[PDB]
Amino acid sequence: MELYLDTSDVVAVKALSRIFPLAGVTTNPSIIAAGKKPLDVVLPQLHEAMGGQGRLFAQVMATTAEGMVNDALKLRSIIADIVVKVPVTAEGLAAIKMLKAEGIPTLGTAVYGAAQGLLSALAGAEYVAPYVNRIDAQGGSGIQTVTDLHQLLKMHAPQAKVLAASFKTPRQALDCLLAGCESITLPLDVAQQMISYPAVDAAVAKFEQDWQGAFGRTSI
Amino acid sequence: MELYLDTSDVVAVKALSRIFPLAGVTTNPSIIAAGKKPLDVVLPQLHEAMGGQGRLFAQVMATTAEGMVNDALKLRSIIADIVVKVPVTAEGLAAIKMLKAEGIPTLGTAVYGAAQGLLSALAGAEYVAPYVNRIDAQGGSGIQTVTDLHQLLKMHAPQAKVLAASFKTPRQALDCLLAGCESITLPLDVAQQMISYPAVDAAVAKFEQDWQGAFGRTSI
Amino acid sequence: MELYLDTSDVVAVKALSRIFPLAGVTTNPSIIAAGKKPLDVVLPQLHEAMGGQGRLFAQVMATTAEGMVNDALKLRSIIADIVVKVPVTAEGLAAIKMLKAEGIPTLGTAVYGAAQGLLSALAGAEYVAPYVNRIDAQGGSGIQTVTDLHQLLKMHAPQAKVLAASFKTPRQALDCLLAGCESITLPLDVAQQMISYPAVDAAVAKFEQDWQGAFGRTSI
Amino acid sequence: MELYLDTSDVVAVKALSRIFPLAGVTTNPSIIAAGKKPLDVVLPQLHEAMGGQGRLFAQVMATTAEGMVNDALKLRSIIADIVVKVPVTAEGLAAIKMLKAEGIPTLGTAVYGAAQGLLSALAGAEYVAPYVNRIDAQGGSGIQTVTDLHQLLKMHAPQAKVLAASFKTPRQALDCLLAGCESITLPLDVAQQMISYPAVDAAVAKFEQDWQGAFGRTSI
Amino acid sequence: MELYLDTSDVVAVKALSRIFPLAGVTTNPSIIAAGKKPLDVVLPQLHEAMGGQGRLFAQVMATTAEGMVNDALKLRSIIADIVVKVPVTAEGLAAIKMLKAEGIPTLGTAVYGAAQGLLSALAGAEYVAPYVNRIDAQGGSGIQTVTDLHQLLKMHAPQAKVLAASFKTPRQALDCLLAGCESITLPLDVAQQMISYPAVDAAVAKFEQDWQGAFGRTSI
Amino acid sequence: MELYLDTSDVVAVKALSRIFPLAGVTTNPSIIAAGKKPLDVVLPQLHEAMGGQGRLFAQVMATTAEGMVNDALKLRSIIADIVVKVPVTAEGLAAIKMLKAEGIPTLGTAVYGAAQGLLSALAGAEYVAPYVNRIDAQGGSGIQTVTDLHQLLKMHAPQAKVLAASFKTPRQALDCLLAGCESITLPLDVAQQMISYPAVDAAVAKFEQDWQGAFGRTSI
Amino acid sequence: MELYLDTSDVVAVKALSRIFPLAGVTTNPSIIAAGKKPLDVVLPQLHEAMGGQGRLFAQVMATTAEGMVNDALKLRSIIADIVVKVPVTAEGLAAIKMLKAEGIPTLGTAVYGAAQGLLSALAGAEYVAPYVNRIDAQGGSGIQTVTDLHQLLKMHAPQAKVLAASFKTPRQALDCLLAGCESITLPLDVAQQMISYPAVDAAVAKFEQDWQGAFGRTSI
Amino acid sequence: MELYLDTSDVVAVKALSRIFPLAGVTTNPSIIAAGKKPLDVVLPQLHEAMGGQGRLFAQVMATTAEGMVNDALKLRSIIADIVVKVPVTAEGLAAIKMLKAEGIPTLGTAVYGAAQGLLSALAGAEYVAPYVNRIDAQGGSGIQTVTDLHQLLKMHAPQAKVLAASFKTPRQALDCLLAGCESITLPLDVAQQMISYPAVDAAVAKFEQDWQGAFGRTSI
Amino acid sequence: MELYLDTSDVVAVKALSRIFPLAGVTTNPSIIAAGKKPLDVVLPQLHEAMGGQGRLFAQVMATTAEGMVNDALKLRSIIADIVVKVPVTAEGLAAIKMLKAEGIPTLGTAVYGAAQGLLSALAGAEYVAPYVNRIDAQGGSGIQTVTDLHQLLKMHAPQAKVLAASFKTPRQALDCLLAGCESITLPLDVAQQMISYPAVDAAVAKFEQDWQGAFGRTSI
Repeated sequence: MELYLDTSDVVAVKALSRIFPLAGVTTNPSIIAAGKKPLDVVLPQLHEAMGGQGRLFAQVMATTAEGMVNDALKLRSIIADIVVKVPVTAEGLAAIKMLKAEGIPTLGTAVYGAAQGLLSALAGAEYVAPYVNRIDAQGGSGIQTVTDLHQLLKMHAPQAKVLAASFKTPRQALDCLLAGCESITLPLDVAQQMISYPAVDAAVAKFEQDWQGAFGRTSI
Repeated sequence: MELYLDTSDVVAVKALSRIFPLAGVTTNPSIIAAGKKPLDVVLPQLHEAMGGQGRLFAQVMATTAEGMVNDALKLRSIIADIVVKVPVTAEGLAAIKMLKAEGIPTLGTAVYGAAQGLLSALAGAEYVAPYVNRIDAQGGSGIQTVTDLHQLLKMHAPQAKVLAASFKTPRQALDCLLAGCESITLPLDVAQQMISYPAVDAAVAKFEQDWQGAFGRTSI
Repeated sequence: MELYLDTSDVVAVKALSRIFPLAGVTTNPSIIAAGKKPLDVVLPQLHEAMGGQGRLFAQVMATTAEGMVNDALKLRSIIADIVVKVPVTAEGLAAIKMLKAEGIPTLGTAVYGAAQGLLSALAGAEYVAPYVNRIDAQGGSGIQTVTDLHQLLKMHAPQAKVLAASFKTPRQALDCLLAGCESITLPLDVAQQMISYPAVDAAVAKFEQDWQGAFGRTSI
Repeated sequence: MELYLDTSDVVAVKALSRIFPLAGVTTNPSIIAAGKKPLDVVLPQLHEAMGGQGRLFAQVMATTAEGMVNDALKLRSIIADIVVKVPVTAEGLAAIKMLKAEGIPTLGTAVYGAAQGLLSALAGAEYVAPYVNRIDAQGGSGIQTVTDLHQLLKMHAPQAKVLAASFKTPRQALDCLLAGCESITLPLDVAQQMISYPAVDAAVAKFEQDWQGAFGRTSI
Repeated sequence: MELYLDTSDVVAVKALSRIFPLAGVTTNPSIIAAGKKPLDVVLPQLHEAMGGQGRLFAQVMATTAEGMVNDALKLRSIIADIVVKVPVTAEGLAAIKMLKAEGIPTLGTAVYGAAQGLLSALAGAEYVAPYVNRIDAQGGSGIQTVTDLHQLLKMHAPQAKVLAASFKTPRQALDCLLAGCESITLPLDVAQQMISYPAVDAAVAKFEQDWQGAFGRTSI
Repeated sequence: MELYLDTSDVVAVKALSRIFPLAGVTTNPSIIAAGKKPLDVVLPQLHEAMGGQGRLFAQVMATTAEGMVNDALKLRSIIADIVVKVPVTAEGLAAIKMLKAEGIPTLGTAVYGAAQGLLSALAGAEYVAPYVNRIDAQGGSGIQTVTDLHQLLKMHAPQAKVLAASFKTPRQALDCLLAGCESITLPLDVAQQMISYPAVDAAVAKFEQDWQGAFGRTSI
Repeated sequence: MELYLDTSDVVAVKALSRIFPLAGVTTNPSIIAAGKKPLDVVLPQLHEAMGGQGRLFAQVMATTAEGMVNDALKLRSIIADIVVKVPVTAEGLAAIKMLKAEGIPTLGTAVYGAAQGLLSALAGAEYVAPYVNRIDAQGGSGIQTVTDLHQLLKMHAPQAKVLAASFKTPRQALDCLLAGCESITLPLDVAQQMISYPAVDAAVAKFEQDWQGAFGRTSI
Repeated sequence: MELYLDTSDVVAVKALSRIFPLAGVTTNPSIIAAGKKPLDVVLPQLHEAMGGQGRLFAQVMATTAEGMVNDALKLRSIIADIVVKVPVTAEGLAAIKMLKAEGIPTLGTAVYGAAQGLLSALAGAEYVAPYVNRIDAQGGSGIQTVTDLHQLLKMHAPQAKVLAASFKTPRQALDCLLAGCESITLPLDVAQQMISYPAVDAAVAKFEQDWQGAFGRTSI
Repeated sequence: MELYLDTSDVVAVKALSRIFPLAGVTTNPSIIAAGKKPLDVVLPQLHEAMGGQGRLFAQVMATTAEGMVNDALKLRSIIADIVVKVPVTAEGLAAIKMLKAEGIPTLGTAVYGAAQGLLSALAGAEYVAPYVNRIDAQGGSGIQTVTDLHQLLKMHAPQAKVLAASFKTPRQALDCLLAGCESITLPLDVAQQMISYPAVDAAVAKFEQDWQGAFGRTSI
C-alpha cells in the first residue's frame, strides 16, 4: 500500500512526512494553481520536503496526444522519475500508449467510470485514479466505482494499481482501502482527521493521569 | 484481456486503433454485408488498418459440418492466422471438432445459452461468444448467461475464453468484464461512449480554468 | 402502470396504439427536432393518432424559471391537459414549484441522480424521469439510480411517480419495471423487440404443425 | 390457487377429478392434436368429465387479430364460459384488447419473457401463461421468468393471474407455487408424481404393520 | 420529508428558498458564531428570509438541565414556534423530559450513537440529529448509525423523526434519505452540489443544439 | 419501549430517574442480596426513589409451583402492582399458569433459550427475560436468542413482551433494541456508558469555544 | 469434465458421438432392459459406437455384497475396463469396499442423499451418481443434493467425482454443472434440447439473409 | 474424513465394520456404563471387532489434572495406541498440556462452545469433540457451534481436527460434514438411518422389475 | 494464534499459565498504575510467573516521539525482548517509524478505528490492538472495527497481526477470533468464564453418575 498526500503545500509535507509513512506526493493542475508556485519550483521543493526520496505525480495540460507526450517530457526534465498523470480521454489514451512505448510511467486520471479506468491500464498506465468524491457528489457511488475498477484491474490488468483520490471524509478513504486499492492519496484535512480522535485522546489522557498519579512521573 | 472492435468500417478501425489498445477486429455475416465489401477485400484492409498486426475473426456461412470446414479453409486462405467463427449448432459442433483436428482456431458463436457455449469449448473452440444484447432483448439475462458461461469454462475448459459480444450500452460491456470475460468486442458506438464523459470533460475544463487563473495560460 | 411511447412518429403511434395498451406519448426536444415538425403541429397529430385520448408530455426550452413557466403556458395552449417536462436544474426546480402553484402538472426530467429526482418531486413534479441508458452509458448504473429513486419517492413523496426513460435494450425496461416504476416510456425499437421473439414464433409454428398433422389443416 | 390438468385425455380427467381438487382443464393446439378428437367433440367431453363444472381453456389458431377474435367466438360457441388462450404476439396483443372490449376472458399464452407476459395482462388478459419448461430447455430460467412475471403483475396488473404451465418435473411446479402463482396446470405424469412417494408408502406400510402387531388386524 | 438548510447565511437562505422546497433552517452554536450576528437578530432574519414561514431550530448553551430549560424559554421568546436543540447528555436528557412536560418541542442533538439517539426520543424529543460526517470522520459509520437509529425510532418511538445532519458530500445525504430519514439539513455547499451536474448541463445543451439545428432557434 | 434499571441501589435510582425516562426498576435475588436490605424495605424505597410511580419487578424464591404462588402473594402485599418474576422451569411454568388465573402479572425469567421463553409467554407471562450476557458468556449468542425469542412472541404470543436483561456492554443493549425488544433493563454501569461519550464531550466543548469567541460569554 | 450419454441406443450413440465430445456411455438395469439386448451384446456394441475409445458403466443386479462382486467380475469379463455401478445400500457399500481391494473401479449409484453418496466415495467409489430428477420428483431438491454432495467430496474425498444423472430438463443439467460436477450423463432427449435453440436458428437465418442481400449469393 | 461408531456394542461393531469404512470406535463413560463391561474387557473386544486395526477412544474419569494423567496411563495400558478423551475443563486443559508433553494423543471432549474447543486444541488436543445434539437440546445451535469451532481450528490450530459427536438425526451429521469436520462418530441408530432409504429400496426394486420383464430373471 | 492475559496479577498468571496455553502477558498504564508496583519489579515477576518464557508487552508514557523512543529503550532495559506498546497518535506514528529503524518491535495501541490501526502497521508496528469493548461502549461496533482492521492488514500489511484487546464478555473474544485475529489478550474474568460452563460441569456429573451406577465407583 502506497500512501500519498494530495497537496502542493511544501511546509505541510515536510511536517507530515515525519508522522505518516509516505510513499510520496501527488499533484494536479488545480492543486498546483492553488499553491501559486510553478511546477519547476514546487516539484523540486516537494521532492526535498521528502528527503529527496519518494514518488511524485504531476499532470499534463495539453489536449492532443502529441502535446501530452511533450508535456510528459517536460515534467520528466523537472523530476527525472516523476509519474505523469494523463486524463483518460480519447487523446489521453493515445498518449498513454505512446508514453508506454517511451518507457515513461503514467497514471490514468480524471476517472469517473470503471471501464474508462480499465482502458487506461490496458493502454499502459501503471496507476488509475478514480475521483471518488466527485463521483459521489455527482449522484453516483465513488466506492462502487473503485470496487468495480479494482476488480477489473485484478483480473484484466494485474500489474496496474488503483490510486484512489478525491476525498472529503475519512470514511471514503477507509472504504477504498477495504476495497483493496493498492495506493491512495489524501488531502491534508482528511489525513489529519484520520489520526486525530477524541476517543483516543480520552484513553491516552486517562493512561497519563493514572500513571502520573501512581508514579509522579511523565515517563517510564 | 483482449479488446476487439466489432465492425467492417476500415477507416474507423484505423482511427480508433490509435486510441484504444486493440487486440484486433471481429466480423460476422451481417457486419460484412453492411460494409458492402467482399471478404477477400475487407479482411486485408482491416488487417492493414491495424498496422499489419492483431487478430481477425470471420464467420462461416455453410450449414453442414463439411461445408463449414471448407469455409474455414477459404477464410484462412484470405488471412492465414484468422480465427474462424462457427455457429454453435449440431453441425457447428461437428465442424469445430474437425477444425480442431486440423489445427484451425475457432470461436463458437451465436451462443444464447451457457451449456451450449460450454459444448463448443469442449469440442475445441478457443473462444465462445454469447450474444449478450440479443439474450437481453429476448427476455433473458445476457449478463447471467455470460456469468454462467465464464464459470463453466473456468472449471470445465480452462483454456477456452469468453469473447463477449452484442452490445447496445457500455453497462453491458462493464458487467461482462466484471464477470471475468477474457475478451470482448465492441460496436463503434458503445466503444465511443466508453471513452466520452460529460463529467470528465467538465473536470478537464476546470483544471484548465484554474491553471489559467494562476499562470495566465492553459499550457504547462 | 402507464405505458408510453417515446417518439414523434405519428404514423408509428397510430399503428402501435392498436397493439400496445398505451397511456400516451412522451416527447423531448431532440425527439421533436428529429421529427422536423413544430410543436403546434406534431402534438395535435400525436393526440389524434392516440384516438384523441391519452396523455402527452412536452419539454420547456427556456433556461430561467420565469421563461420555463411561460413555455409551460404555451405548451398547455397547444394541448390543454399536457404534462410539462422541466429539466431538474436549479432554475428547473424553481419553475416546478411555480407550476405547482399554478396547477400545471409537471415531470422532472434529465434526471441523472436519485437525490436530484427526489428534489423535483418534493418541489411538486408528478413524474420524475431518470435517463436510464444515459446513466448506464456514462459509467453509472441506470437501474440502481431508478431503484434508489423509486425507494426515495415511495417513502418521501408517495404520490410522485417514476417515469423511466432512455432505453437501448428491453432488459433495461424490464429491470425498471421490476424496480417498481409506475410508468415507463419506450423508444420504438425497444418496444418492438419486447413483443417479437424467435422462441414465441417457433412455438406458434409447432402448434400449427401438430394441428395440421391431426386435422389436415392449420385452422379451427 | 386454481389447479388445472393440461390434457385432452377425457378418461384420465374423470378419474383424477375425484382425487385432485381441480379448477378445470387447459388445452393447447398440440394437446388437442395428440388426442385426435376435434374441439367440438373433446371440449364438451372434458366439461362433462369435470362434472359439468370447472373452467376450460382452448387456444385460437388464426394469425391475425381479426382471425383470432373469430376463433374466440367459435370457441365460446362450443363452451359458453371458456377462457380463450391467445399467443402473446403483436397480433395476439391486438386480439386481447379487442376481446376485452367484447367481454370474452382471455389468457396470454406462449409467454417466454416476463415483460411480454405483463403486456398481455395490460392488454386485458385475465391469465398469463409462461412456458416454464420450454424456457428452462432453451437455456433460460423458467422459474426466474415466473418470479419476475408474478412480481410485475402484482405491482402493475393486480387482477391478472399467472397460470404456470409446461412441466417435466414436480420441482418446477413447486417452485412456481412458491413464487406465488395464482394458478397452475399440470401434465398427467407430473401430477401423478406429485401424489406418489416411496417414503409415504413406506410410512403407511409401517403404520399398518405396527397396528397389526398390536391388534391382530390392519383395520381400525 | 422535511428539507432544511444548515446555515445562518440569511442572503443565501432567501435565494435558495425559491429553488429548494425548504421546510426551514437549522442552526447550531458554531453556525451562529460563524455568522457573528446574535441569536435575537439572526433568527428573526432567517424567518424573514423564508417568507415568514417554515420551521427554525436553535441550540441551548447551558450545561445543567435547569439552565437548558431557561435557554429554551429564551429561544422561544425570540421565535415563538422554534424547535429547541438539546445536546444528548445526561443533563440534556433531563432537560428534554422537562421540556416535554412544558410542551416545548425539542431535538436531541450531538448524537454519535444510535442508543443515545433513541434515549432522547424516549425522553420526549421530536427530532434526533446524528452527526453523520463526524461519526464518519472519527472512524465509525455515520450511515450505519443513522440506519440503526431510524430502525430504533421506527419500532420504539414511532412519532420521533431522524433529522440527519453534518455532511461533506451528497452521497452521505443520499444514503441517509435511502435509510428512511424523515428530515435532513444540508450545509450550503452540499445542497448546491446536489442540484448541479455536468451530465445534466450537457444534456440540456444537447437539447438546445438539436432544437436550433432543426428550428433555427433555441426558444419555444 | 419500557426502560428499566436493574439495581437495588436506591440513591442511584433517585439520581438517574431525573436523567433517564425510566419505566421502573427490576430486581433479582442476587441484586437484592447485594444491597443487603430486605425486600419489604428496599422495594418501598425504590418505589419512592421513583417518585411513587413506575413499575417494579421482584423474583420468587420457592422451588415448587405452590410455593412460588405464595411468594407472589407476599411480593404483591409489599408492592400492590409489582410484577412477579418466575424462573422458567417446569414448576415455574405451572406457577405462571396459576398466577395468570389469579390475575397476578408475571415475567418469565432465567431464560437461556428461545423456545423456553416462548413457553413462559404461552403459559401467561407478560414479560420474558432472556439473560443476554450469560448466554454470551456460556458460548452461545445472547443476541440470536433474543432475536429468535422476539420473533416467536411476535407470531405466537403478540401481547407478550421481551424484557432483555444481563448486560456487560452497551453494544449488547443496542443489539437487543435493534432486535425489537419492547423493554430492557440496564445495570448502572452500562446505563452510564450509554450516555457518556468522549466524542460528544469534545463536540459540546467546541460549541462552547466557538460561542465564547463570537459573543464573549458561554451563555446564550 | 466427462460428458456421457445415458442410453443403450447404439445407433443414436454412433450418430451423437460425432456431434458431442463424449467421454463414454452409462447404462442402468432399466436402460438395458428398455433396449432389450443382453449385456454381452450391447456393451461391446456401445464401446465401438462411442468411438472405440471412452468409458462404459454397467450396474450389478445382486442383492448381497458377495453377489455384487461376482456381478462385477462378469461385467469386467464383457468389457475389461468397464466401471461397475453399485447401488449405495448396506450391502452395496460392503461390495464397494471389496471391489476397491480388488482394484475394480466403481460408481456408487441410486444416491438420493448427500451423506449416502459420500459414504460410497469413502468406501472406494470413483464416481457417485445422485438421481437428480428423482429427488426433484419426490419432493426434494436434486440440485441441493448435488451441491451438498459435491461439497462433501471436495473436502472429504477429493479424488471422487460426482456423475450427475437422471434428467428431464436441460436446466437441471446446467445447475449440476454450475454446482461443479466433474461428470454428467444425459438422456438423449435432454442432450438434443441442449444443442437446439429457436433463437440460435433464427440468428443463423438472419445472417444468411443479410449476406445474400448484399452479395447476391449464399456462399462465403 | 475419519468415520467412527459411538458405541460399546462389540457384536454391532463387528457387523457394521464390513459395511462402513470405519476408522474405529469412540466410547464415553455413559456408553461404557451402558455396556456393563469394564474397560479392560470391552476395549480389547472392540479392537478385535475392528479386525485389530483402527483407532479407539476412551475417557478419563478423574477430576484433577494429575488424576487425569494417571487415568490416561491406565487406558494406554489397556490399549497401547488409544486416544484419551479429556473433558475440556480447567483441570482438563492442564491435563491436555501434560499429556502433550508425555506424547499421549488426546481429544478434548464435553465441548459446548467454540472458544472452549479451540483452547483444548491450543493446549495440545488432536481432536475436539463438540456435543452437537446436547447443544441443540439445550436451546443453542450445535451446527453453528461446530461451524465456528471448525473455522477457529482452521485458522488458529490447523493440525487439530473436529470430531463431531452426539447425534439424534442424520441431518445433524450431514450438516457437520458440510461444515468441514475432519472426523465424526455416529451412534448406531443414526448410522443405520444414513444407509437405509425407502426411495433407494424402491429404485432397486424397480430395476429388478424392469430387468425381469426383459430377461425373465432378476440376475445378470 | 497467540493467547495472552491482560493483567499485572503475578500470582494469577502463575496459576493460569498451568491451565491456558499462554504466549505471554500484556500490560498497559492502567493495569500497572493500579498495581502501584514499578515496572522494573512487575515485569520481571510476570516473566518469572511465565516460567521464564513467553512475550511481554508494556506501554510508553511520553507524549512526543522522541520521548516515546526513550521510554522504549527504558522498557527494553527491563525486559530485553519486550514488545513496546505505542498509542497510535501523530507522535505515536512517528515513534513507531523510529523504533522500526532501531529494530525494536512495537504494537500500535489505543486503536479505535480501522484506518488508524492500519497506519500503525504501515509505520512498522508488528501488532495492532483495537480496544474492542471501548469501541462497543462508545456507540460503535468493536467487532466490525476488528473485522475491518484484519481485512486491511491481510491485504495491505500481511506480516502485521491484530492483537484484540478490551473485553467484558467471552462473546466479544469469540467474535474477534472468528474474524481471524492472530492474537488476543484476555482480562482474568473473561478468561475464567471461557473455561467454566454449567452445561459442561453437568455433563461431567452425569458421566460420573452413570459410571458409579454401573461399576460402584466414580473412578478408573
